[PDB]
Amino acid sequence: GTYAVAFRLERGLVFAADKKLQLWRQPGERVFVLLSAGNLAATQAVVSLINEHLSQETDDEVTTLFTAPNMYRAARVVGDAVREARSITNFIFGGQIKGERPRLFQIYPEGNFIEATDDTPFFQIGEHKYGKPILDRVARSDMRLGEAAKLMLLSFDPIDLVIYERDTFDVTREKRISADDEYFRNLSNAWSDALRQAFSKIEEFDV
Amino acid sequence: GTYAVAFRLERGLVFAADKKLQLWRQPGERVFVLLSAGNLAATQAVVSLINEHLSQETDDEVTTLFTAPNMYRAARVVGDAVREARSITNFIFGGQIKGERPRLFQIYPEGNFIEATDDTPFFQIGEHKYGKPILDRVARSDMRLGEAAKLMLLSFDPIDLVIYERDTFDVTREKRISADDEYFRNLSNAWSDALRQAFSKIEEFDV
Ligand code: NA
Ligand code: NA
Repeated sequence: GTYAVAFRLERGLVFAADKKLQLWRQPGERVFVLLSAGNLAATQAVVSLINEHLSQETDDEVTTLFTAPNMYRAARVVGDAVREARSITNFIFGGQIKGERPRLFQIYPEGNFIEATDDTPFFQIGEHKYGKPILDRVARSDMRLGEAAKLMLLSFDPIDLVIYERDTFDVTREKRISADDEYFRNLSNAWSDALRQAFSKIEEFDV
Repeated sequence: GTYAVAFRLERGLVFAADKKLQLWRQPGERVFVLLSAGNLAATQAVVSLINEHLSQETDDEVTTLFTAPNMYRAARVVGDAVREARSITNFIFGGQIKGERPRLFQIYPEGNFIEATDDTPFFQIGEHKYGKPILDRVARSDMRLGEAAKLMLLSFDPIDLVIYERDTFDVTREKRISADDEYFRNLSNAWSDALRQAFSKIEEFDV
């Protein structure tokens, strides 16, 4: 049982999962992040299929993550791996390729996918989609990368956190957040206090 | 797929479910509410077993809802019906019997149960336990019955709502809340606005 979440914003992408977060990169050219909610076998099978084609593909017509000209094509690669791993839950796949905006996708068991938009700028995967009502109401596509990360982190209620900045083509802001992290506890405590105050205000309204 | 929730407070009990809410009453003596999250067959089987003993029991030693001297005994009756309906998800059962405080229970598939306390004053049932993180942070046992109802209603994000006032032994405050209810939409809109403001405040805090 795992939970993972990702946000597409104007300033880039943010990924979080409580391994369940996988990274591919060609410096200055392309970056990809895959989040998994499935069991260990399912995750390893999909990753191994992706890496098999990166490491051993003889046919140059077969698209890999490193030959895909755009993120829609890169998403199809992952979808093929997801569909093909069934012969042995959803995934989240995002990133950026040079000459195109950062893009984010949710991939279903059969390899079909939907893309994140400004209207629906985030995806959740896992058995329980923790804090979906809060994310629906508060998440906005013009948020700073740090804001979005804080909002995502509050929905985890272990945590590997990646912030990807637009047009950098590298993942440097990588972070493991523990349950013993005092910063994360102060944020969570403040959120509880803010929720109680928010409810106290809206108590004004009837039925 | 159903969701139901109930709160035990100083001033009484509140029940809500999106039939999935069942009522028994002897005026001035005892009141009982059962919430179901299961399919229609499972709910009807448990209710029919309860009613069978109320309507046809020949053995006076067999405890029914109307002979139970206290709510712990009443909970065991429901637990017996829940366990026995397996030979054809959790339930929530609460109420009050004369001479005792209002009490609230969560009943598991095998008929065993746990009781609500001031520390843990609510239960949720259903496939997805919507808004559990909000309820955990905001719910308090000293809330007014209307406050608790508003908090519960916001977690539904169809809705049959019962408020039971302590020592009355009747259910008069009964209400069906629609998705087209303009009061409920104003409360939900205000909650969204309050959540965004609450998040804006706590953005101050780092990682
Ligand atoms: Na805005
Ligand atoms: Na209080």
